[PDB]
Amino acid sequence: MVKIIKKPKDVTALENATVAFEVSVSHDTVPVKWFHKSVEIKPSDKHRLVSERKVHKLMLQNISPSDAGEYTAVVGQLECKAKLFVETLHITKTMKNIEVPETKTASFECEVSHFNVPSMWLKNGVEIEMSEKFKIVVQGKLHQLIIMNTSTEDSAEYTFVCGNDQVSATLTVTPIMITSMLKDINAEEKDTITFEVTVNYEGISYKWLKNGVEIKSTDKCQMRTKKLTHSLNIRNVHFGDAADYTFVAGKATSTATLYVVEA
Repeated sequence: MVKIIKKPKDVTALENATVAFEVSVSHDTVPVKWFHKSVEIKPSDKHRLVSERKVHKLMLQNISPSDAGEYTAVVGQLECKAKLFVETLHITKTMKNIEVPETKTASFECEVSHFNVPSMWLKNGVEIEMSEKFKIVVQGKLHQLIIMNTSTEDSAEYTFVCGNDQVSATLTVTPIMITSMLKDINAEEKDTITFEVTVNYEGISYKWLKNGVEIKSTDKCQMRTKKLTHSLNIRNVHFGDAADYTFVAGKATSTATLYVVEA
Protein backbone atom coordinates (compact mmCIF):
# COMPACT_ATOMS: atom_id res chain seq x y z
CA MET A 1 0.00 0.00 0.00
CA VAL A 2 3.11 2.21 0.06
CA LYS A 3 3.07 4.61 -2.89
CA ILE A 4 5.58 7.08 -4.29
CA ILE A 5 3.78 10.44 -4.20
CA LYS A 6 6.38 12.97 -5.37
CA LYS A 7 9.35 11.87 -7.51
CA PRO A 8 12.83 13.45 -7.62
CA LYS A 9 13.58 16.05 -10.27
CA ASP A 10 16.66 16.82 -12.34
CA VAL A 11 19.03 19.43 -10.92
CA THR A 12 21.37 21.68 -12.87
CA ALA A 13 23.90 23.45 -10.66
CA LEU A 14 27.33 25.04 -10.66
CA GLU A 15 30.38 23.10 -9.54
CA ASN A 16 30.89 23.45 -5.74
CA ALA A 17 27.16 23.99 -5.09
CA THR A 18 25.16 21.98 -2.58
CA VAL A 19 22.08 20.35 -4.13
CA ALA A 20 19.39 17.84 -3.18
CA PHE A 21 17.09 15.19 -4.58
CA GLU A 22 13.79 14.45 -2.84
CA VAL A 23 11.27 11.61 -2.90
CA SER A 24 8.02 11.61 -0.92
CA VAL A 25 5.88 8.61 -0.11
CA SER A 26 2.43 7.81 1.24
CA HIS A 27 3.50 6.41 4.61
CA ASP A 28 5.67 7.41 7.56
CA THR A 29 8.83 5.42 8.42
CA VAL A 30 9.36 3.75 5.03
CA PRO A 31 13.02 2.85 4.51
CA VAL A 32 14.74 4.18 1.39
CA LYS A 33 17.99 3.64 -0.49
CA TRP A 34 19.78 5.87 -2.99
CA PHE A 35 22.07 4.71 -5.82
CA HIS A 36 24.57 6.36 -8.17
CA LYS A 37 26.64 4.44 -10.73
CA SER A 38 25.01 1.19 -9.50
CA VAL A 39 26.40 1.57 -5.97
CA GLU A 40 24.34 2.35 -2.88
CA ILE A 41 25.07 5.79 -1.44
CA LYS A 42 26.30 5.93 2.17
CA PRO A 43 26.44 8.95 4.50
CA SER A 44 29.77 10.70 3.91
CA ASP A 45 31.31 14.13 4.01
CA LYS A 46 29.75 14.59 0.53
CA HIS A 47 26.42 12.79 1.02
CA ARG A 48 23.72 13.36 3.61
CA LEU A 49 20.65 11.14 3.84
CA VAL A 50 17.72 12.74 5.63
CA SER A 51 14.39 11.04 6.27
CA GLU A 52 11.59 13.10 7.83
CA ARG A 53 8.26 11.28 8.05
CA LYS A 54 7.10 10.90 4.44
CA VAL A 55 9.96 12.88 2.87
CA HIS A 56 13.37 11.49 1.94
CA LYS A 57 16.24 13.66 0.79
CA LEU A 58 19.71 13.02 -0.59
CA MET A 59 21.90 16.09 -0.20
CA LEU A 60 25.13 16.42 -2.15
CA GLN A 61 27.59 18.93 -0.77
CA ASN A 62 30.29 20.79 -2.72
CA ILE A 63 29.56 18.97 -5.98
CA SER A 64 32.24 18.04 -8.46
CA PRO A 65 31.90 17.05 -12.11
CA SER A 66 32.31 13.40 -11.01
CA ASP A 67 28.99 13.70 -9.15
CA ALA A 68 27.15 14.27 -12.42
CA GLY A 69 24.78 11.59 -13.63
CA GLU A 70 21.72 9.60 -12.67
CA TYR A 71 20.56 9.05 -9.10
CA THR A 72 17.97 6.43 -8.15
CA ALA A 73 15.71 6.32 -5.11
CA VAL A 74 14.48 2.84 -4.19
CA VAL A 75 11.37 2.40 -2.06
CA GLY A 76 10.46 -1.27 -1.72
CA GLN A 77 10.44 -2.49 -5.32
CA LEU A 78 9.47 1.00 -6.50
CA GLU A 79 12.18 3.10 -8.11
CA CYS A 80 12.49 6.62 -9.44
CA LYS A 81 15.37 8.40 -11.11
CA ALA A 82 16.65 11.92 -11.71
CA LYS A 83 19.85 13.45 -13.04
CA LEU A 84 22.40 15.95 -11.81
CA PHE A 85 24.00 18.16 -14.45
CA VAL A 86 27.08 20.01 -13.20
CA GLU A 87 27.81 23.29 -14.95
CA THR A 88 31.49 24.21 -14.95
CA LEU A 89 33.04 27.65 -15.43
CA HIS A 90 34.55 27.86 -18.89
CA ILE A 91 35.71 30.19 -21.65
CA THR A 92 33.19 30.93 -24.44
CA LYS A 93 35.21 33.46 -26.45
CA THR A 94 39.02 33.52 -26.58
CA MET A 95 41.50 36.36 -26.62
CA LYS A 96 43.36 37.74 -29.59
CA ASN A 97 47.10 38.09 -29.97
CA ILE A 98 47.83 41.76 -30.65
CA GLU A 99 50.59 44.13 -31.78
CA VAL A 100 50.40 47.65 -30.33
CA PRO A 101 52.76 50.58 -30.92
CA GLU A 102 54.65 51.72 -27.84
CA THR A 103 52.86 54.45 -25.83
CA LYS A 104 49.45 53.30 -27.07
CA THR A 105 46.79 51.32 -25.21
CA ALA A 106 46.45 47.54 -25.54
CA SER A 107 43.38 45.55 -24.65
CA PHE A 108 42.45 41.92 -24.17
CA GLU A 109 38.96 40.51 -23.81
CA CYS A 110 37.39 37.15 -23.26
CA GLU A 111 33.90 35.88 -22.52
CA VAL A 112 33.05 33.33 -19.87
CA SER A 113 30.17 30.91 -19.29
CA HIS A 114 28.64 32.47 -16.17
CA PHE A 115 28.01 35.77 -14.44
CA ASN A 116 30.00 36.73 -11.33
CA VAL A 117 33.23 34.98 -12.28
CA PRO A 118 35.97 36.86 -10.44
CA SER A 119 38.63 38.67 -12.44
CA MET A 120 41.90 36.75 -12.59
CA TRP A 121 44.58 38.01 -14.96
CA LEU A 122 48.19 36.83 -15.18
CA LYS A 123 51.23 38.22 -16.96
CA ASN A 124 53.71 35.41 -17.67
CA GLY A 125 52.05 33.31 -14.98
CA VAL A 126 52.14 36.00 -12.29
CA GLU A 127 48.99 37.74 -10.98
CA ILE A 128 48.39 41.33 -12.14
CA GLU A 129 47.01 43.99 -9.74
CA MET A 130 44.64 46.78 -10.82
CA SER A 131 46.54 50.07 -11.14
CA GLU A 132 46.65 53.11 -13.39
CA LYS A 133 48.71 50.88 -15.70
CA PHE A 134 46.29 47.93 -15.67
CA LYS A 135 42.53 48.49 -15.92
CA ILE A 136 40.57 45.35 -15.09
CA VAL A 137 36.93 45.35 -16.18
CA VAL A 138 33.97 42.99 -15.84
CA GLN A 139 30.87 43.53 -17.97
CA GLY A 140 28.56 40.62 -17.21
CA LYS A 141 30.19 37.61 -18.87
CA LEU A 142 32.78 39.82 -20.62
CA HIS A 143 36.20 40.25 -19.02
CA GLN A 144 38.67 42.87 -20.15
CA LEU A 145 42.28 43.85 -19.40
CA ILE A 146 43.35 47.29 -20.58
CA ILE A 147 47.07 48.07 -20.58
CA MET A 148 47.91 51.77 -20.68
CA ASN A 149 51.00 53.48 -22.08
CA THR A 150 52.61 50.33 -23.44
CA SER A 151 56.35 49.78 -23.52
CA THR A 152 58.68 46.92 -24.49
CA GLU A 153 58.37 45.53 -20.97
CA ASP A 154 54.64 44.91 -21.50
CA SER A 155 55.30 42.40 -24.29
CA ALA A 156 54.30 39.13 -22.63
CA GLU A 157 51.75 36.36 -22.47
CA TYR A 158 48.54 37.37 -20.70
CA THR A 159 46.14 34.84 -19.23
CA PHE A 160 42.59 34.92 -17.89
CA VAL A 161 41.76 32.17 -15.38
CA CYS A 162 38.15 30.98 -15.37
CA GLY A 163 37.58 28.23 -12.83
CA ASN A 164 39.65 25.30 -14.09
CA ASP A 165 39.77 26.72 -17.63
CA GLN A 166 42.19 29.40 -18.82
CA VAL A 167 42.84 31.38 -21.99
CA SER A 168 46.02 33.16 -23.07
CA ALA A 169 47.18 35.59 -25.74
CA THR A 170 50.32 37.59 -26.44
CA LEU A 171 51.02 41.31 -26.62
CA THR A 172 53.85 42.50 -28.83
CA VAL A 173 54.69 46.18 -28.29
CA THR A 174 56.14 47.58 -31.51
CA PRO A 175 58.71 50.37 -31.91
CA ILE A 176 57.85 53.86 -33.07
CA MET A 177 59.82 54.77 -36.17
CA ILE A 178 60.61 58.19 -37.51
CA THR A 179 59.92 58.28 -41.24
CA SER A 180 60.90 61.92 -41.78
CA MET A 181 63.56 63.21 -39.41
CA LEU A 182 64.10 66.74 -38.11
CA LYS A 183 66.17 69.02 -40.30
CA ASP A 184 68.27 71.96 -39.17
CA ILE A 185 66.66 75.37 -39.42
CA ASN A 186 68.67 78.41 -40.39
CA ALA A 187 66.67 81.47 -39.38
CA GLU A 188 67.01 85.19 -38.76
CA GLU A 189 66.11 87.06 -35.60
CA LYS A 190 62.31 87.62 -35.37
CA ASP A 191 61.44 84.75 -37.73
CA THR A 192 58.77 82.20 -36.90
CA ILE A 193 60.11 78.67 -37.43
CA THR A 194 58.62 75.19 -37.54
CA PHE A 195 60.39 71.90 -36.85
CA GLU A 196 58.53 68.85 -38.23
CA VAL A 197 58.85 65.08 -37.87
CA THR A 198 56.77 62.30 -39.34
CA VAL A 199 56.27 58.99 -37.52
CA ASN A 200 54.83 55.62 -38.57
CA TYR A 201 51.88 55.39 -36.15
CA GLU A 202 48.97 57.63 -35.24
CA GLY A 203 48.11 58.36 -31.62
CA ILE A 204 51.54 58.06 -30.06
CA SER A 205 52.76 60.11 -27.11
CA TYR A 206 55.71 62.44 -27.52
CA LYS A 207 57.68 65.33 -26.11
CA TRP A 208 60.13 67.93 -27.36
CA LEU A 209 63.40 68.89 -25.71
CA LYS A 210 65.52 72.02 -25.94
CA ASN A 211 69.11 71.09 -25.08
CA GLY A 212 67.73 68.01 -23.34
CA VAL A 213 65.10 69.90 -21.30
CA GLU A 214 61.38 69.28 -21.88
CA ILE A 215 59.67 72.25 -23.57
CA LYS A 216 56.52 73.78 -22.05
CA SER A 217 53.53 74.44 -24.32
CA THR A 218 53.21 78.21 -24.62
CA ASP A 219 52.03 80.87 -27.05
CA LYS A 220 55.65 81.13 -28.20
CA CYS A 221 56.29 77.38 -28.48
CA GLN A 222 53.31 75.54 -29.91
CA MET A 223 53.41 71.77 -30.39
CA ARG A 224 50.80 70.22 -32.66
CA THR A 225 49.87 67.00 -34.44
CA LYS A 226 48.50 66.63 -38.00
CA LYS A 227 48.04 63.05 -39.16
CA LEU A 228 51.41 61.41 -38.64
CA THR A 229 53.33 64.69 -38.47
CA HIS A 230 54.27 66.49 -35.25
CA SER A 231 55.45 70.09 -35.30
CA LEU A 232 57.17 72.53 -32.97
CA ASN A 233 56.43 76.11 -33.95
CA ILE A 234 58.54 78.82 -32.33
CA ARG A 235 57.56 82.46 -32.82
CA ASN A 236 59.77 85.55 -32.88
CA VAL A 237 63.06 83.70 -32.51
CA HIS A 238 66.10 85.22 -30.85
CA PHE A 239 69.58 84.11 -29.75
CA GLY A 240 68.09 82.37 -26.73
CA ASP A 241 66.20 80.04 -29.06
CA ALA A 242 69.34 78.92 -30.88
CA ALA A 243 69.73 75.42 -29.49
CA ASP A 244 69.47 71.73 -30.26
CA TYR A 245 65.92 70.40 -30.41
CA THR A 246 64.91 66.78 -29.93
CA PHE A 247 61.65 65.03 -30.70
CA VAL A 248 61.11 61.99 -28.47
CA ALA A 249 58.47 59.29 -28.89
CA GLY A 250 58.84 55.98 -27.12
CA LYS A 251 62.39 54.82 -27.84
CA ALA A 252 62.63 56.90 -31.03
CA THR A 253 64.38 60.27 -31.21
CA SER A 254 65.40 62.85 -33.78
CA THR A 255 67.57 65.93 -33.11
CA ALA A 256 68.37 69.02 -35.19
CA THR A 257 69.70 72.50 -34.57
CA LEU A 258 68.09 75.94 -34.82
CA TYR A 259 70.53 78.65 -35.90
CA VAL A 260 69.48 82.27 -35.40
CA VAL A 261 71.40 84.97 -37.20
CA GLU A 262 71.26 88.19 -35.19
CA ALA A 263 71.02 91.83 -36.25
